[PDB]
Amino acid sequence: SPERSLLLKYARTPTLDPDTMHARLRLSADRLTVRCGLLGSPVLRFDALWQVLARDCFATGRHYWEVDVQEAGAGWWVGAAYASLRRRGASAAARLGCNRQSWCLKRYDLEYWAFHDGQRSRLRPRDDLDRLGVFLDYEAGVLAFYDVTGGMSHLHTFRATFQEPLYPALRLWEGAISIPRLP
Repeated sequence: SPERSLLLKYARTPTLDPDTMHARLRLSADRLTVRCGLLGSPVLRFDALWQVLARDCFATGRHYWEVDVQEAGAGWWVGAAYASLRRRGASAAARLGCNRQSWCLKRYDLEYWAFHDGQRSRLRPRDDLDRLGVFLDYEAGVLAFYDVTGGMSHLHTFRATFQEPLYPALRLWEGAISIPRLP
């Protein structure tokens, strides 16, 4: 894929931050796979939503990472958020994509959605997404998502002026999400 090769010129492999992740979640030893444990159970740590943030954030320039939702079952949220995203409670200020501070794509059962700050946008991908590609252009204010499987097909592009650095960000309903290692 020349387009995938083009994206991969900015490849990132964002390790996840275990200090942030909800107590019900578990992180693999390489900090690249997050999964729901059987058993649930703190200041930085999400109180009530099954969310986790990456360790590293992005303040400038272009970046590309991928997110693999093939073991993630019927529900997931994949996106990016400022560090200012609230961690306590399940209010909109804490939920990924429900506020000024974060953007995400979400799958609920058969449905796919793009979320940002009261803006909502339904997606109609051809087949269930297995692999997502997230392309961030900080200067251009562009946060683009691709169906990696299925030919780098474009899913949705957010446009904003980013005020703070962005962290790759997830929310789990079930199963596992992994960050693939990129070139």
